[PDB]
Amino acid sequence: MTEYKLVVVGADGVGKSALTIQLIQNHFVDEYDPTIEDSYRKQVVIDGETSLLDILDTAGQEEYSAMRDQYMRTGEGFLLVFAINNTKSFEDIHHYREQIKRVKDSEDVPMVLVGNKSDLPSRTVDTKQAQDLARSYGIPFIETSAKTRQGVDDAFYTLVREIRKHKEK
Ligand SMILES: CN1CCC[C@H]1COc1nc(N2C[C@H]3CC[C@@H](C2)N3)c2cnc(-c3cc(O)cc4ccccc34)c(F)c2n1
Ligand SMILES: CN1CCC[C@H]1COc1nc(N2C[C@H]3CC[C@@H](C2)N3)c2cnc(-c3cc(O)cc4ccccc34)c(F)c2n1
Ligand SMILES: Nc1nc2c(ncn2[C@@H]2O[C@H](COP(=O)(O)OP(=O)(O)O)[C@@H](O)[C@H]2O)c(=O)[nH]1
Ligand SMILES: [Mg+2]
Repeated sequence: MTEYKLVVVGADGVGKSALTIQLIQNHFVDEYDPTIEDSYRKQVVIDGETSLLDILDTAGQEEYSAMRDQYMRTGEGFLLVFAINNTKSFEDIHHYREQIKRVKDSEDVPMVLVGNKSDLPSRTVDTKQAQDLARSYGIPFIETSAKTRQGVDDAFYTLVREIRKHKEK
């Protein structure tokens, strides 16, 4: 009966929707509407536990209404997504992590840093940069390609494992 509320955050264009749709539908959607914030639930078995993952794929205007703080605060774990070919997207990770900490009122929120578009040759964020950042935050780092599905399950399932560890602290 276990359910996990997950939220996928990060800059426009990093592949949040492509990652979400790989998990939900098992294919690469090349051009999912860039403006649309939507959610999807999927039943999975992770380490033998049947789970319902209820995933919010964020999008749309930058706004900070009380309603948005309220529903964002119900997230139990967050994927911090950047793209390895886009330094600006990596530089935005700090902001998303701070907004999560702000609404959850905690220094300890389950998160995973996700470096997407790992299939692309035009790398401008080194793996070491991402590892150093994740280490500084105390969280895992997972390299993904929504295009090929590399790492997708690992990113979501690692986030579930982080939530489990948080629950038992
Ligand atoms: C100049 N900007 C500040 C530096 C980085 C840059 C963009 O920042 C930014 N952009 C957004 N959008 C615009 C683009 C990018 C992604 C989506 C949505 N399309 C955000 C939307 N909601 C939230 C948020 C609102 C909230 O009430 C509570 C939150 C809790 C956790 C995480 C996010 C929350 C944000 F922080 C956004 N930040
Ligand atoms: C501009 N928006 C599009 C039209 C509506 C407007 C607001 O959007 C919006 N409002 C809500 N309200 C619930 C509470 C708090 C404020 C109001 C409205 N009463 C959401 C609730 N849950 C989720 C969600 C669903 C889900 O399946 C998985 C989630 C995982 C983590 C966090 C939230 C999740 C959402 F996305 C909500 N979004
Ligand atoms: N090569 C490559 N392209 C990707 C990958 N993920 C997303 N894209 C492309 O990057 C663009 C933005 O993806 P989208 O899922 O809309 O990003 P979002 O704005 O974060 O939801 C689209 O053109 C996608 O096809 C990936 O892992 N590899
Ligand atoms: Mg999207």
